[PDB]
Amino acid sequence: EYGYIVTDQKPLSLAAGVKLLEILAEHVHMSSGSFINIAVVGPALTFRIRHNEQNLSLADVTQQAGLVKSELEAQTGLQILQTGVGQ
Amino acid sequence: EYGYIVTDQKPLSLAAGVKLLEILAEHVHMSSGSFINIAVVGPALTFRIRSLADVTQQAGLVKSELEAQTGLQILQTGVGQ
Ligand SMILES: [Ca+2]
Repeated sequence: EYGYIVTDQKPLSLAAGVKLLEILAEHVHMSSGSFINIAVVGPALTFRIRHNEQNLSLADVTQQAGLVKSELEAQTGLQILQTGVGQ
Repeated sequence: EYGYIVTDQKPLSLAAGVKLLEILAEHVHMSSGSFINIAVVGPALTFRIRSLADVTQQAGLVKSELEAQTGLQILQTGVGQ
């Protein structure tokens, strides 16, 4: 399974993708280094989550991504169209 | 915002989409009639609730039961805007 954030930017740049991860990491009080298996695919950012001191799960962080979508958008200029978990 | 489940079905039948919701409702302990704004579009089921995060998390928790009971594969579960 992987977490994902779909944007309105196709192709999404890898640098922009990891800016989203930085903002998300700040919000959930995790190091952004705990986002692993990262790739951008089309308009989407995909990732997994490493064992972390917060015991944050993939489900936790993607839910939070949806919750703080406005902040992600405000700081990057992207629109966040979908957040979720895939296989 | 809306919830969605992307399946491997091309396209997903309305009957199968609602069967997913029926099973999901039982797991979250609400009436399936509380799922509203329902549509199937391509391989995806979309819906709202009369939280979305709660139900999509639940859909991950019981993904194997959803797949086994409906005969399809769940490729993505999430919330859209
Ligand atoms: Ca902190």
